Amino acid sequence: NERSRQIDDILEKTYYNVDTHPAESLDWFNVLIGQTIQQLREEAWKKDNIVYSLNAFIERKAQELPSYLDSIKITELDIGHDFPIFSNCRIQYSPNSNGRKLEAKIDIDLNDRLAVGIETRLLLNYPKPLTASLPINVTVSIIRFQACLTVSLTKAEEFVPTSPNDGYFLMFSFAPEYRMEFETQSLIGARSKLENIPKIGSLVEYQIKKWFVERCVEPRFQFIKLPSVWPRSKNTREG
Amino acid sequence: NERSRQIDDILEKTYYNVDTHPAESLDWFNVLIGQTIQQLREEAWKKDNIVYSLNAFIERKAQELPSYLDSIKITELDIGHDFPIFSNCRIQYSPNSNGRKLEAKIDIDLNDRLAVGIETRLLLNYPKPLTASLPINVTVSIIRFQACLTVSLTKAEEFVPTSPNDGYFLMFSFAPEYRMEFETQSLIGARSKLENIPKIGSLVEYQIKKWFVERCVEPRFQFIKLPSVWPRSKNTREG
Ligand SMILES: CCCCCCCCCCCCCCCCCC(=O)OC[C@H](COP(=O)(O)O)OC(=O)CCCCCCCCCCCCCCCCC
Ligand SMILES: CCCCCCCCCCCCCCCCCC(=O)OC[C@H](COP(=O)(O)O)OC(=O)CCCCCCCCCCCCCCCCC
Repeated sequence: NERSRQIDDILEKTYYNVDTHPAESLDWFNVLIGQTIQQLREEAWKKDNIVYSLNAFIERKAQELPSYLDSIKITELDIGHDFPIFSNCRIQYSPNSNGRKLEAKIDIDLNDRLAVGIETRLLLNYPKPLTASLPINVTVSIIRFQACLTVSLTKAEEFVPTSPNDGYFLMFSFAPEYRMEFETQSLIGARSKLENIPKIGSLVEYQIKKWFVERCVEPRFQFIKLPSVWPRSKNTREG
Repeated sequence: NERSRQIDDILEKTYYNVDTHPAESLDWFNVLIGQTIQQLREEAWKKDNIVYSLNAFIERKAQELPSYLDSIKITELDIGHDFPIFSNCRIQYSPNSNGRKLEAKIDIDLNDRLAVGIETRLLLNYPKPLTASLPINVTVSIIRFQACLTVSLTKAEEFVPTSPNDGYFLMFSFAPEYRMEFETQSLIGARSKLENIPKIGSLVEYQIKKWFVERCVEPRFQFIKLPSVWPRSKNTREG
């Protein structure tokens, strides 16, 4: 009926005008997340675990591989050396729930080199039909990711899973107008003028953007189940 | 050896001086958490689930029940109508890891009434030994909780569980100098001058503080295992 009045209670009791209130810097979060990301990156063996799974993804998606190509395979992978900057955090009425729900809008900007080495073979018809050409390693890269991210912690039941719950979730999503800049080149440098190098670059860019839009871009949300932060002794540690 | 230099990389790349940098307001977080807390409170049946578990706790702790008491039992329970305000968020070198780890120090202030109704019986020796007196309902309350909270997201392995892992955790803890103000009274109001009403109040205050210090207060941390926020289709929803 009129939950929203209940909804304001929140705003009034947390000193958030929600219009007048200025945006907030979020820098401490940049730092904590940066710390976990550097931890994540310092496990060297991890990249192999990642490359294995990315090749699993490609195997599952093999039928979507263009006809001129015999095979694609990730051989090397760069996870970068820079961190994602979150900024400009605004609370707004989620657009649009008729004031039922509150969400945070956040700016995100990542300037780094993330790269994949891709061993590539062509599907030729000479001398025999269905001949796999000699391999050629192509490095494909992302060099900037800028986006806007709405976040909230809800119970769901207002949102239905697309392709195959009780509890509380982190709901997040990106506005469809995101910037994701790619860059493409041969591994060798004498191979740089080969015909299919940009073809590969654009394939990969396409797929990555498609994966992304299918999972995180409005009107699609990620719904990630949260644990209780209630103090329990089985979670107690010291040092 | 000198990871810390690796540690600075973070600070330099996230524009955090860590000394000069000012504290940050955190209000959006107050709002999101307030939203989940109001959601948590709008399930009416939930309080019964809570009271059941609190009576389970008391059953487990029954041997610690003072001699003059026959039995204690929670009958009613108030979860409050106000929200916890987080503020003043500083990033600091965790004290002290020799610069290895970074944590956030946060102020927290809750002004609310949280209450429990406790049906209480005395253990008497007249007429017979081990006689349970008539019951009396005592309401015990917390009316302010002010504390300082260090938080970080680590991998552990530097911290060992006290009383009965691989992955990444939310680590949080409170400084030992916390404010937790209690208040105590009879349910009826003609029963207000009964001898054992403050005795009960102080028992409950003691136990609650003890539970708290045993779980969240330095040098003890809560270590809560986090899920991957990596976009996977089994987590994708829409509306
Ligand atoms: C004076 C009475 C005040 C009212 C206290 C309850 C109302 C507020 C607390 C919310 C409901 C508490 C029970 C919810 C948890 C499910 C039941 C359960 O687990 O009990 C078994 C649990 C034992 O499980 P075990 O630890 O695994 O052995 O026992 C308790 O949790 C007893 C809790 C005593 C009352 C808590 C006092 C609340 C202090 C408020 C400030 C604390 C900040 C802590 C930070 C939280 C976020 C970081
Ligand atoms: C051009 C090449 C750029 C390099 C791309 C990888 C380097 C950065 C990504 C980090 C490592 C990626 C794999 C880690 C996940 C484990 C493997 C896996 O799950 O694959 C199976 C997974 C399929 O699992 P399913 O969704 O359950 O079917 O497939 C993928 O995840 C493919 C990912 C394509 C490459 C991602 C492009 C990175 C964009 C960076 C900005 C995206 C922001 C997203 C927000 C994150 C935090 C909120």
